[PDB]
Amino acid sequence: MKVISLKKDSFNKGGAVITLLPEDKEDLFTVYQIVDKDDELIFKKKFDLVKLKIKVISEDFDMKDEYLKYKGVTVTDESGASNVDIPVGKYLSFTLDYVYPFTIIKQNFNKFMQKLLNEACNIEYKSDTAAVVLQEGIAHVCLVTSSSTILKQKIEYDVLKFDEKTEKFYKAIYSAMKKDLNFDKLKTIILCSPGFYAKILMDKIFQYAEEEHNKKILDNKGMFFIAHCSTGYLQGINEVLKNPLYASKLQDTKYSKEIMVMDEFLLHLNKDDDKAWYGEKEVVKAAEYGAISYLLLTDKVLHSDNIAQREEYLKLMDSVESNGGKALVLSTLHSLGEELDQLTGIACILKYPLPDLDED
Repeated sequence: MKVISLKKDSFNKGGAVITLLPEDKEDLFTVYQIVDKDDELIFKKKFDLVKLKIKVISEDFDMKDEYLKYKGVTVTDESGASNVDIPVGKYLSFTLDYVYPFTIIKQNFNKFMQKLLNEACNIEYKSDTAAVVLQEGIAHVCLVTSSSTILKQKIEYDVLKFDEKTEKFYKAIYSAMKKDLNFDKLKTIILCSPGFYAKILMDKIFQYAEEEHNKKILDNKGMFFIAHCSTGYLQGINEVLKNPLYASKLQDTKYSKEIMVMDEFLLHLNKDDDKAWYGEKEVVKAAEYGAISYLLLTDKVLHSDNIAQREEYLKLMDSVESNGGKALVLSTLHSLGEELDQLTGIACILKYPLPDLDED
């Protein structure tokens, strides 16, 4: 994502004018979480490219197809900056492309949407993925984009045997990781190699973490994924990424924390624990007692038509976290989010049982 400019208001806290350029399919999903019914879009269409402007009435979104089309009606522009000689009220659609920026004009831009919009501009963390590709005597610490990979540091210098040389290797590779990698932003870390190196590196990183009591790693073994590839050079990473035997596992690391929380949530729910609830009413109540350890929301529910509800939900996240809980957003592009959606899109795990939250 590229943001060209972004102007907010004085008198209207939700007001913004955003000019941006989506660059890949993930950007299409970001955009989708921002544009609301009744926002206006100014865009270029070739049907010579002219500037047109519509008020959004509905949309057509399909992740599979890299497809996002906004449908609305032309509005008047006495500016002459767009919709020149085109009549007010005309039906018009805008299918996003990766070539020309367009402009969103919104009244209800919120702090959550801005985060999303920003995270989508961060070019090396957009996909939350690092990798270390190893061979003997050479390891590359990397960040992975959806098109490239970024060499972030190079390290160089029977295989299962202890050596003074190889010990300084791994210890180096591991320090070049906590130095070059924001473990607080990453959800996947591929360790891959020919032979045993990736696995040895994995074991080492974990020795070292236990030693330093480094808890940002230890508390997150879920993000690590060891894989095989032919060589210790950058091409290896792409082998892993393109390899179908690693597809499900690649996803399971990225949603590792979500898999846990959902497991834990279903655990309580399937056990009449009173420590798990779903429904706006139940969760709103729960929050009132400061009892929520996990707040669960779908991304769908946070950019709904219901601005009151979506702001309630947004505060609810501030509330729960300020009270010592965690809040997470479940991708509705995947089964966990789909699942939560079936339970109204909002749910919670409580710190301690609370009965009759559904009773009035």
